[PDB]
Amino acid sequence: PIFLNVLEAIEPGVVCAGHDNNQPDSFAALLSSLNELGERQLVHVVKWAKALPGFRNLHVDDQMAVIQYSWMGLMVFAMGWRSFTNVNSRMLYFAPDLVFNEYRMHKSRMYSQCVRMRHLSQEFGWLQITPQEFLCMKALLLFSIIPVDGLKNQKFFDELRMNYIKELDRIIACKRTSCSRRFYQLTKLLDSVQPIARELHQFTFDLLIKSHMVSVDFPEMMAEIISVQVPKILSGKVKPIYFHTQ
Ligand SMILES: CC[C@]1(O)CC[C@H]2[C@@H]3CCC4=CC(=O)CCC4=C3C=C[C@@]21CC
Repeated sequence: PIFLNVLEAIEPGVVCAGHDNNQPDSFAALLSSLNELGERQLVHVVKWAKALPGFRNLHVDDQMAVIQYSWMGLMVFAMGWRSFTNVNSRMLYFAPDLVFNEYRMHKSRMYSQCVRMRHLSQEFGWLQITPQEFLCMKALLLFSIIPVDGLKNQKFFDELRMNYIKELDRIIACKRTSCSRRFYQLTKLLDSVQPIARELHQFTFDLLIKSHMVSVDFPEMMAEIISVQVPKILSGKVKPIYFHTQ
């Protein structure tokens, strides 16, 4: 299984937020630790993406673009998996040093968004998602959001996305109507990530705009992305690719 061998080999290790778990929880400190973790994760998502099979087939500009547009969804999806494996989805395992209990969901003022993320985490349990299905789904998620008017070289992208869908189907058939109900389940789960990412895009965008006054810090790399790429998505210029009607 050359494909799966590669996916495990390139999977990022643990990433820490650097949070002070000794301080009392507060809005500014929690959101500032999440933003720092987001910057750290982004660095890892780029190295991970660039090591994926066939990634260099994409035009150089298209490579960074798909990474910037899918960053949020990719973070949420992997965070949902970590929460599942580490705490059976009972809390949101953003990092070993930044685990959100219900009190933190509330103090971060991201309660409703955390509910949606924890629900996603529970679905890894309900559907009995295997670590290999998770790896394949997460790679495909990178190729699931594009400009309405297309990429610099859309044909290379369409071929790469087609191959990752086929690999997902393959890992399925290896042990299998059954396959079909399974492919249906996994594609529905992939789609469900998009609305969650859209809520988080709205939330981080609104926070960036008022960040001067709510004392929340945004590292340079993302503030760039949040003010330049995220608005393209929120204004409908860049849209997710759904398997099913929405
Ligand atoms: C105020 C936190 C916030 O801006 C809002 C939503 C946050 C997302 C939520 C999803 C996520 C999952 C992770 O495993 C790492 C960090 C991570 C974020 C960091 C900062 C963000 C996005 C850049």
